[PDB]
Amino acid sequence: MGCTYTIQPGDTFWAIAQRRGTTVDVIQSLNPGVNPARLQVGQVINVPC
Repeated sequence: MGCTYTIQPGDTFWAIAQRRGTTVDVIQSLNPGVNPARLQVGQVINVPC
């Protein structure tokens, strides 16, 4: 099912968006139940492929 990514130390939706070639609003839409200010290292999120 699409692609997944594990939150690493220092990650933010902005930084993840930039690596994946997208925007924060798309990362949020793929992870609608995730608070971007409450990430934990080791959490698994959905990302574009």
